[PDB]
Amino acid sequence: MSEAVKNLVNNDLADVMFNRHSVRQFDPNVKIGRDELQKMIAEAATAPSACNLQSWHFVVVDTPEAKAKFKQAVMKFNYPQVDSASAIVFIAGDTQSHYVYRDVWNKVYEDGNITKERLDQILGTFLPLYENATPDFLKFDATIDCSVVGMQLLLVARAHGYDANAFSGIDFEKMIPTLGLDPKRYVPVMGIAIGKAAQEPLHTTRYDAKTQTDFLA
Amino acid sequence: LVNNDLADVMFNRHSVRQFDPNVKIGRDELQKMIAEAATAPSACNLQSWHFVVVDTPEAKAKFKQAVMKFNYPQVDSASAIVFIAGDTQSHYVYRDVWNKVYEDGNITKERLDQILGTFLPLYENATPDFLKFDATIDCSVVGMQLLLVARAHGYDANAFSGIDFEKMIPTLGLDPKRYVPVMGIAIGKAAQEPLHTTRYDAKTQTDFLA
Ligand SMILES: Cc1cc2nc3c(=O)[nH]c(=O)nc-3n(C[C@H](O)[C@H](O)[C@H](O)COP(=O)(O)O)c2cc1C
Ligand SMILES: Cc1cc2nc3c(=O)[nH]c(=O)nc-3n(C[C@H](O)[C@H](O)[C@H](O)COP(=O)(O)O)c2cc1C
Ligand SMILES: CCCCCCCCC(=O)CCCCCCCCC(=O)O
Ligand SMILES: CCCCCCCCC(=O)CCCCCCCCC(=O)O
Ligand SMILES: [Cl-]
Ligand SMILES: [Cl-]
Ligand SMILES: [Cl-]
Ligand SMILES: [Cl-]
Ligand SMILES: [Cl-]
Repeated sequence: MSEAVKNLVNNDLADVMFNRHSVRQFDPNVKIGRDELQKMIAEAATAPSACNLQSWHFVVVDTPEAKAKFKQAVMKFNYPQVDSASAIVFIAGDTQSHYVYRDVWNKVYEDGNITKERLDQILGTFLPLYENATPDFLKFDATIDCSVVGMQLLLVARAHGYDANAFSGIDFEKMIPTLGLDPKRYVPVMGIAIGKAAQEPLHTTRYDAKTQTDFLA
Repeated sequence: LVNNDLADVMFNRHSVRQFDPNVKIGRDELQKMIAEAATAPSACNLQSWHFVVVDTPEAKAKFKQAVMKFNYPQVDSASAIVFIAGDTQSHYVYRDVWNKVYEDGNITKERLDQILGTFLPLYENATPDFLKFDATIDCSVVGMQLLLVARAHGYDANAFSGIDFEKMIPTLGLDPKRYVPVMGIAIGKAAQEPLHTTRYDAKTQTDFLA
């Protein structure tokens, strides 16, 4: 069908966004390949981010063993989503994303896409704020980036014909180590559970019973 | 919707900072765009966002007192700016709103009790910082949807947080014990190439004297 290859099988914006609902029970018989998961994550990461630092990090949970480990830091209220989802994409904030600030915006200049003067405005203005920032503010900054990419991922999920639930009902003191992520670096934000919505039970047919009946003579 | 192509809207979205200052957006349409954006999810459906629409020279002058000067091109040229602040008292109606979902027949009493017993204590016993974090997340997802809604409507937009975080909420006239500032959404039509005007054929305006 046409709207793929825009690679979006539901490319109707109004339907995708305005008929979006949190789905918490998915069809456990449908699995999403990791290649399509990577595709959806890349599509979501077209999202904006402060100073284009893209301060998000994704951890994909899609095996029974990964789920059992993941659930250690997830509130039991949210076990239905985790158990039934094809995959959970957990989003953590990168509070060291500004370490590459100067190099990154220099690359834009070296590519001839901004003037030297423009580059100097960008470096002069925002880099010192990142460099002198408190932990709380870096966490705040990273949390915003993670939320806008999470929002896009919820839409991307539907554009691929799936559905999804965003959730932050987690153990915030345990999630980062549970994911094996650098606690110095990463802050937990939200999980995105993804899969096919749980459907209505199949209504089966019957042969006409006259076919399976004899009257004895 | 002018542009209902999701791939185009989302994947061809760019931050636009220089808008056409002759183009204005009616407050009626601004309201419709905000409503469309607030279809966004929010934790416990508390919808902990608050919008302050800035669209007059007087309002812009007030607003800029808490905006970094780097972001003046956006604020000055935009048709409107929608600033999004987080409501850290959003959980005050927690019990009431989720009771209502129960009374209207859409959750079981057992389900309501699970919901109330699990998350309501977390909000009521939350640190200021946790309520701030919670409302920031809500504010950011509706902010992301508003960026997309602007393009669906044929406009363009820029999200920005280069502001004075201490001055902004009182600059908006909001209660700083209740509201936390998150980001602005400048909305407008992107600047377009200058008009290439025509000329009369100059022979029409020329005489050769006899
Ligand atoms: C930050 C955030 C955290 C959320 N956490 C949970 C969660 O822990 N468990 C859950 O079942 N739903 C969670 N949700 C889903 C919301 O309850 C849901 O978005 C809201 O009730 C509105 O319903 P809708 O998404 O279907 O429009 C979360 C949503 C957001 C934005
Ligand atoms: C949280 C946040 C704050 C931002 N603040 C500003 C800002 O203060 N000034 C500005 O010009 N752009 C701001 N931006 C826009 C980013 O610089 C832009 O998203 C990024 O460079 C990626 O470019 P794109 O939006 O064109 O995809 C902000 C974006 C985000 C997500
Ligand atoms: C410590 C962080 C404080 C708030 C940060 C807000 C983000 C600031 C930005 O994203 C502005 C980055 C500059 C964008 C690049 C300029 C565009 C180039 C051009 O249009 O000529
Ligand atoms: C860990 C501390 C913060 C957690 C807050 C996360 C928000 C929690 C939620 O949004 C869940 C609210 C209840 C939703 C219930 C929806 C109806 C359930 C059903 O379909 O039966
Ligand atoms: Cl098609
Ligand atoms: Cl695949
Ligand atoms: Cl628990
Ligand atoms: Cl410098
Ligand atoms: Cl300044």
